[PDB]
Amino acid sequence: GAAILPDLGTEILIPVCAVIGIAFALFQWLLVSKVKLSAVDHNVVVKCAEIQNAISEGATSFLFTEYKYVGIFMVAFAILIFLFLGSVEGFSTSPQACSYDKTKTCKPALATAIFSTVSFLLGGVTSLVSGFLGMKIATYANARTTLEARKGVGKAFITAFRSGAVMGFLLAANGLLVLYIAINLFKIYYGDDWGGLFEAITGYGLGGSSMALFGRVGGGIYTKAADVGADLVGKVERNIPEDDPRNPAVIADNVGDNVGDIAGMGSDLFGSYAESSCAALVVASISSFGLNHELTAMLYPLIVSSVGILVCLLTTLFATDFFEIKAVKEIEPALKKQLVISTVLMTIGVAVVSFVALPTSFTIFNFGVQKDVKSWQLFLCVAVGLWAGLIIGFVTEYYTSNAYSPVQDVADSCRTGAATNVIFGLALGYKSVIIPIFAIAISIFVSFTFAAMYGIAVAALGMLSTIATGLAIDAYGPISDNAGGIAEMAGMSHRIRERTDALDAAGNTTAAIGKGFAIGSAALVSLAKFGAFVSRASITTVDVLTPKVFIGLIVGAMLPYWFSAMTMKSVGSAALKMVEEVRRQFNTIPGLMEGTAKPDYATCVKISTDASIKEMIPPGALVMLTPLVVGILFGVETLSGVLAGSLVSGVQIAISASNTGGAWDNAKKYIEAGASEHARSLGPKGSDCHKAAVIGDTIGDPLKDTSGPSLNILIKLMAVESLVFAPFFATHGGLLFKIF
Amino acid sequence: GAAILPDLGTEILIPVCAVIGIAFALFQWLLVSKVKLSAVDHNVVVKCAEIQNAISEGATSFLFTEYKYVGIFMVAFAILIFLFLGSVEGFSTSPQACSYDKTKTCKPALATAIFSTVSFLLGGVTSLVSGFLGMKIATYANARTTLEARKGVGKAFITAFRSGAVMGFLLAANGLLVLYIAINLFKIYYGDDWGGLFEAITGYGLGGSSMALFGRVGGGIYTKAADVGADLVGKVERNIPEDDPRNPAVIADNVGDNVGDIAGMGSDLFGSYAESSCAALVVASISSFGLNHELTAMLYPLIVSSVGILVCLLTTLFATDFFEIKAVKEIEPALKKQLVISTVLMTIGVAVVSFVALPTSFTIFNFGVQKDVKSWQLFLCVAVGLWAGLIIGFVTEYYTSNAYSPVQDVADSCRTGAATNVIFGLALGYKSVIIPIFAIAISIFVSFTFAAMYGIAVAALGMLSTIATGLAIDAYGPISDNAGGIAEMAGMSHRIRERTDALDAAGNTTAAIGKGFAIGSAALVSLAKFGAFVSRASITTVDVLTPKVFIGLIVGAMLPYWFSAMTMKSVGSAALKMVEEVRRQFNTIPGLMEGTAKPDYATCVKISTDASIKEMIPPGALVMLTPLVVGILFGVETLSGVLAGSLVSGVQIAISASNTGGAWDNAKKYIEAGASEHARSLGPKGSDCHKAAVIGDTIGDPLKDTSGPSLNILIKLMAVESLVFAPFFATHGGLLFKIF
Ligand SMILES: [K+]
Ligand SMILES: [K+]
Ligand SMILES: [Mg+2]
Ligand SMILES: [Mg+2]
Ligand SMILES: [Mg+2]
Ligand SMILES: [Mg+2]
Ligand SMILES: [Mg+2]
Ligand SMILES: [Mg+2]
Ligand SMILES: [Mg+2]
Ligand SMILES: [Mg+2]
Ligand SMILES: [Mg+2]
Ligand SMILES: [Mg+2]
Repeated sequence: GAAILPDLGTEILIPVCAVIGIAFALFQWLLVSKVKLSAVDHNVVVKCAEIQNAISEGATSFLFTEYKYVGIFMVAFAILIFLFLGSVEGFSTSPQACSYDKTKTCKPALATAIFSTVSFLLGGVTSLVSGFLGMKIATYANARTTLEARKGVGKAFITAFRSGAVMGFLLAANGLLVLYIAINLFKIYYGDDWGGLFEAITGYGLGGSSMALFGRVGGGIYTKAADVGADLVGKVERNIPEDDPRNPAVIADNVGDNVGDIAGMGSDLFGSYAESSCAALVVASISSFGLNHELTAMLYPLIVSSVGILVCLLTTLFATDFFEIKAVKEIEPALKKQLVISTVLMTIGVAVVSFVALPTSFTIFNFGVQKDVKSWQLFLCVAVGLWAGLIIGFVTEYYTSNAYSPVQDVADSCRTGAATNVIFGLALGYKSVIIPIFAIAISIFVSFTFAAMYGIAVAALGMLSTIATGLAIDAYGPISDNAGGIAEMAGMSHRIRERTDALDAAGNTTAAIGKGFAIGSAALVSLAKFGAFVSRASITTVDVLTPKVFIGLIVGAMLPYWFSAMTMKSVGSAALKMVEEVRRQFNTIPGLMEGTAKPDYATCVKISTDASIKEMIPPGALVMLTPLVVGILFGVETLSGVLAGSLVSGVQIAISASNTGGAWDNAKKYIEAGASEHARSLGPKGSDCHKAAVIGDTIGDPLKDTSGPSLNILIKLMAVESLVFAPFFATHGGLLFKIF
Repeated sequence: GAAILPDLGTEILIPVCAVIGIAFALFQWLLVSKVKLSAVDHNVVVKCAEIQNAISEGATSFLFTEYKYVGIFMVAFAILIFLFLGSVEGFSTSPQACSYDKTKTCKPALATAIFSTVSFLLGGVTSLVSGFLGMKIATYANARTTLEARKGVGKAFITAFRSGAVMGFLLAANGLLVLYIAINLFKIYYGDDWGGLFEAITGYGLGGSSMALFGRVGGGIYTKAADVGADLVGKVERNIPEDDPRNPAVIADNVGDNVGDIAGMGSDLFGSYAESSCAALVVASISSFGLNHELTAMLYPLIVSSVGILVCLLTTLFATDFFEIKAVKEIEPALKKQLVISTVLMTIGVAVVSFVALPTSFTIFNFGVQKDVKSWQLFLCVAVGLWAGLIIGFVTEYYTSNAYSPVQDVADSCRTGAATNVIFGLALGYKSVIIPIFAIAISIFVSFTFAAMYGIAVAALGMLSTIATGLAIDAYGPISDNAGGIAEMAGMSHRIRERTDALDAAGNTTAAIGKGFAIGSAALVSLAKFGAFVSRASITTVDVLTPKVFIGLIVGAMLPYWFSAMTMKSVGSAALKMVEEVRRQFNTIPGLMEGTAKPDYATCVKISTDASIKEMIPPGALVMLTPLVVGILFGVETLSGVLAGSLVSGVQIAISASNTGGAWDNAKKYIEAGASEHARSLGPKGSDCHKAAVIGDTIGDPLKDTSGPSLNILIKLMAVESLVFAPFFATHGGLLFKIF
C-alpha cells in the first residue's frame, strides 16, 4: 500500500526542490552579472553593448510578435477543447459512475472538459514563458561571454555554461512547480475522483507542445532565412568574414539564435517534460496508486524530477567550480562529462526514489487488466530510459563532432566539390539513426514488458530526469554562437574569434545531442500516449491487418515528409529573398563593401519576420488538424494507425536531418579552425573546399534547425491531442463509416 | 461455380499470348536491324559503331562479372531454402495433414522444400536473363538511335521506342511463359494438393527479387560513380561538354546506363511481376478456386497478364505507326499517351477477363475464413490498382518534368547557388509523396475490403497489367541517353545533340514514372505477401500495442535508412575516386584537353567495376539476412512488425528520393536546353546557374538510380522471403523468447 516516504513529505519535498532550482538559477544569473558592460579597450566594451542591445531589442521584438499570434491560437483552441469535450455528454452537469469502478460516482464529464481547458491554458502559458525566459538570459549572457573571451576559452566557457544553467534550472523548476500547483488546485475539486483529476491534467502537455510547435517553426524559419542568406552572399560570394558587420543580415542571424535555437528549443523541451510527466500520471490514476489514493507513489514522476534537479545542481559544480578549462580540446569533454556524471548520479538518485516512494508491490493498468508490478521493475523502467539517453548522446557525438572520422571524411569530401560534400552528409545522417533506434527499441521492450504504458511513460521521464543539465549544455551553444557573432561585429582580435569558434563548435555537437534526447524521449512519450488513447477510445485491438488501421499507418508515415516539405520550402524561399536583399545592399550602397558606410539591418529583420510569422501557420495547421480531421471522418481505428505510422516514420527523418545538419556545420568549422595538417590542407577560409563546406552547412541549416527538431514535436503532439479528444472521437467520430 | 472459359481454353490462351508477345518482340528487333552500320556522311557511321562496341563490350563485361557473384549467391541461397524448409517436418518423406485443412492429406513438406528450391532457381535465372536481354537490345539500338537522329526527332524516337518495346514484350511474355510451364510441370506431382503447388511456386517471386536486388545495387553503384565523376570534372571544373570523348569517364558513364538503368531495371520489374502473380496465386489456391480445383479462375492473374500483352501490342502501334512526331514538344505527350491508351483498353480487357474467367460468386480466403466475393468486385480490385498507377504516373510527371512550375522553380533557385537548389529539390521530393501515398492507400482500402489479401495482390497485378508498355517507355530512356552520348563522342553536329537531348529529357520524366509504378505496386505486393506471411506463420493477430510487434515496427522502419546510408556512401566514395582519376588524366596526359592525346577509358571502368561488385554485398546481406535474423531470434510476431514498418517507412524515402533526384536532373536539362526566355536567362551552359544545377543533378544521381529504385526492392523482397520461410520460423524461430 503506502511507501516509506509519507504523503505530506512528498507535498513538501517537491516544491522545496523547485525553489532550490530557482535559487540556484538566480545565484548563477547573479554571478554572471559580475561581468559588467554599458553603451554610455574602453571602446570595445561599448561596441559590444551596442551590438548586444541591437540583438536584445531584435529578439524581444519578434517574440512579442510571435507569441501575440500563438497566444490568439491558444485561446481559440482552448474553446474547441471545451466545446468538443463538453459536447460528449451534451454538457450535462450530472455525475455518473466511475468508469474505473462502477460502484463509485465521479465528477461530471463537463467538469473534466473545463479543467482540461485550464490545464491546457497553463501548459501553453508556461511553454511561452520558458521560451521567453530562455531568450532573456541568452540575450544577457551573449556579450558577457564575448568580454570574458579576452581572458581565454575557459573563462568564456564558464559564463556561457553558467548562463545555460540559468535557463535549465529556471525551466525545470518552473514546469515542475506549475504542474505541482495545478494538481493540488484541481484536487480541491476532484477529491477522490483521481481518474478525472489526471484526465484533466493531460491538457498541460497539450498546451506545452502546442505552443512549442509554433515557437519551433516560427523561430526556426526566422533564424534560418537570415543564416542561409548572410552566409551565402557574405562568405561564398563577397568573400568576407562570417558575421561581418558590413553584412546586413548579421543582426537577424544573431537574433535568430535567440528566437529559434533558444526560445524555440526552450518550449520544445518544456512539452517533452510536460507530456512525459502527464502520461505517467494518467496511467497511474487508474492503477493501484490512483485507485488506493496513495499520493506519494502517485506523484512518483514528480519526485524523480525533484531529485533530478538536485542531482543536476551537484553535477553543474564540476564544470562551474571543480574544473577549469585551459585548452580548446577540453571544452567538449567538459560538456560530455556533464552528461556522464548526471546519468550516474541520477541512477543512484532514482534507486533511492524508487526505494522510498513506491510500495514493493502494486498494480499498473494494462489495457483493462491490473498488471502486477514490483518497485525494482519500475526502477529499471526509468533507468533504461535514463541510460538510453546517454547512449544516444555518445553516438550522436561520434556522428556530429569533428574530433571523429565520420565528420572529418565529410569535410575531406569537399576536396571534390559541394556535390560529394552533400552526398557524404546525407549518407552520414542516415547511418546515424541506427544505434539510437536500437536504444529506443530496447528501451521500449524493457519498459513495456515490465509496466505497460506506465513503464514507457516513466522511461521517457527517465530520459529527461537530468533535464536541467541537458538544457544547460544545449543553451550553452547558441550563447557561444552569439558571443563570436558579437566578437566579429565589434572588430575584436582574431584571437577572440578563435576561442569563441571553439566554444561554438562545442555547442554544435551538444545542439545535436539535445536533439537526440528530444527525439528519443518523444518516441517514448508518444508510444505511452498512443496506448493510453487506445483505452480511452474504447478500442479493443489495434490490428495492423485491418483496412482502417493500415491506411492510417501508411498515411501517418507520410505526414513527417509533408511537414518537412513545408518547412524546407519556407526557409528555401525566405533565404532567396534574403540573398537578393543582401546582394542589393552590397551592389547599391556606396561605401558598404569598404566599411565606410552602414548597412540596413532592419530590412533583413523584416524579411525573416514576415516569413516566419506567415509560414508557421500551415505546418502548425497540418499537425493540429490531423487528429481532428482523421478522428471525425475516419474514426479512432484509423487514427491509431496514423499515430503509429508517424512515430515509426517521423523518428527516422528527425534523427537523420538533425545529424546531417550538424555534420555539415562542424565539417565547416573543422576547415575554418585549421587545427591539424589535414584541416589546414583543406583551408584556408575562402578556398574552394571551404566554400563546399559552407554550401553543405547551409543546406543543413533548415534540416537541423527547422524540419529536424520540429518533427519530434509533431510526433509527441498528435498523441496528446488524440488522447485528449478521445472521448469525442469514440462517440462522435468516424462519420464516413456511418453515413455509409 | 465454373467460368464461361473452359480450362482447356485457358491452357491454350496463355502460352499463345506469350508467343504472340515473343513474336512481336522478334518482329520489332528485326525492323530495328534495318538500320545498318559496322566498324569497317559515312566516316561518322564507322566512328559510331566503334563507340557502340566499346560500350557493348564493357556492358557485357560487367554483367558477367556481376552475375558470376549473383549466381553463386543464388546457388548458396537455394540450399538454405531446401535445408530450412526441409527441417520443418524433420525431413520426413511421408505425407501429413494439410496446413489449411487438417481433415485432408497433403504432399510431404520435404517435397515442397524441393519445389520451392526449384522455383527459386527458376526465378533467379529468369531474372538475370531479363537484365541481360535488356542490356543486349539497349546496347544494340543505342547507336541506331544516334544515326536515325539525322532524320528528325520523330524517326530517332521510333527506333528508341521500338527497341524499348522489344525489351518490354520480351520480359513480359517470357516471365509469364516460364511461370505457366512451372505451374503445369509442378501440377504433375502435386495432383489435388494445389495448396502445396502454389506454395512451392512462390519461390519464383523470391528468385526474381533476390537477383534483382544485386543487379540494381551493383549496376547502380557502377553507373553513378561514373556519372558523378565525369560530370563534375567535365562540366563543373574543366568547362568541357557533357559526354566529351576527352573525359575518361564517358565510357563507364554510358556503359553504366545499360548496366544499371536497363539491366538492374529489367530484373526489378520482373520481380515485381512475379511476386504479384504469385501472391495472387497462393491466396487463390486456398480459396474456393483452388479448393474446388477450378483451373481457369485459379489462373486469373495469368489471364490478365495475357490480355495485357495483346493490349500493349495494340497500344504500342499507336506511337510506332498511326501517329507521328514533328515537334520536340510532342515527345513527352506521345509517351504519356501510351499509358493512357493501354490503361483505357486494359480496363475493357479486364472487364472481359473478369466476365468470362470467373464465377459470379466465389469465396476468398480471409484469415481462416472463406469470404463471399462477387466477380465484379474482383474487377474493381485489379481496376483500382490499374488506375492508381496512372494517377501515380501523372503526379510523378508534375513534380519531375520541366514543363511545370515545381521543376522550373527548382531551376530558378539556381540563381542563388547550389545550396538553394538542393533545399528546393529536397522539399519538392518530400512534397511529391503526398498524392501517391493517397493513391496507394485508396487502392489498399478498396481492394482489402472486397477480397482481402487476394484483392490487394490482384490490385498489384492490376498496376502491372500493362508491364510491356511500361517497360517499353521506360527502357526508351536509357536508349536515348546512350544515343546522345554516342553523338557527342562521335563528334557529330550540334543539330543532332539537341534532338537526342529532347529524347533524353523525355526519357528522364519517363524514368521517374517507371519509378512510381514500381514503388506503388511494391507497396501493394508487399502488403499481400505480408498478409500471406501472417496466415502461414499461424499468427492470430498482429497487434501493434505488444512489445514484440512494436520493436519489430520501429526497427523495421529504420531499415530503409540503414540501406540508404550504405548505397549513398558507396556512390559517394566511388565518385570521389572517379573525380580524382579524371583530374589525374587531365593534369598528367599532355594534349588530352587539346584533343591530340587519348585517355585511359579502362581505368574508369575499373574504378566502377571494383566499387559496385565489392559494395553491393552489404546492402544485399542486410535485406536477405533480416528476415532470417529476426525470424530465427525474435519470432514471427516481431518479423510481422519489421514487415509493417519497413513497408510504411521505406515507401516514403523511396518516392521522395527518386523524385528529388529526377527533378534536379530535369532542372539542369531545362537550363541546358534554353528553349524559353526563363531557361535562356539561367544559361548559357557554363554559367553559375547551370553549374549550381549540375551540383544538384549529381547529388540526385545516386538518390534516383542507386538508393531510390532499389528501396522498392528491399520492401517486396523482405516480405516474400518471410512468407517462404514462414513454416520454418513458426516452428523453429523465436529463439531468444525460448531460452529465457
Ligand atoms: K549550435
Ligand atoms: K534516363
Ligand atoms: Mg551559418
Ligand atoms: Mg546561427
Ligand atoms: Mg552562428
Ligand atoms: Mg552553430
Ligand atoms: Mg547555421
Ligand atoms: Mg550525367
Ligand atoms: Mg546516365
Ligand atoms: Mg547521359
Ligand atoms: Mg537522363
Ligand atoms: Mg545522371
